[PDB]
Amino acid sequence: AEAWYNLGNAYYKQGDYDEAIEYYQKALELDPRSAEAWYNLGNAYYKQGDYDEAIEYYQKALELDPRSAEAWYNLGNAYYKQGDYDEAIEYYQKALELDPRSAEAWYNLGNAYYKQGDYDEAIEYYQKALELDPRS
Ligand SMILES: [Gd]
Ligand SMILES: [Gd]
Ligand SMILES: [Gd]
Repeated sequence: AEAWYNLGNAYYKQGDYDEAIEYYQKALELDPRSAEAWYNLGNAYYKQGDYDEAIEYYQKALELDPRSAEAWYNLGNAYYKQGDYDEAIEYYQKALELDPRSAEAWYNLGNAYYKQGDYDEAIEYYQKALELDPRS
């Protein structure tokens, strides 16, 4: 499994997402235990724009390891990209409960409320983002 996985990683690193998907899937057929491997498969589908696949593989990563702030955040991003703002808010909130440090993540939670037309919360979360990073 480990060898196929590293081949997928090398393809991913040069931007070849369809090859990374082929080799990650071969790795996961031989050993499905690693949360991080499912997460990297989700990321490959996300980069290709196949967001429903990204969601399925992020959810599989989180089933195996629910303490990944990064996995919740990327799950939120995949829902955001489908126009599923209610789900994006839920998963962004779960990510920020595990790790409140990223200005960028608060900002995106603000963006999801803005897209729902809930401007109060958009302002609450934009203000949290700008306290952490006023540069944009
Ligand atoms: Gd390719
Ligand atoms: Gd596609
Ligand atoms: Gd799909």
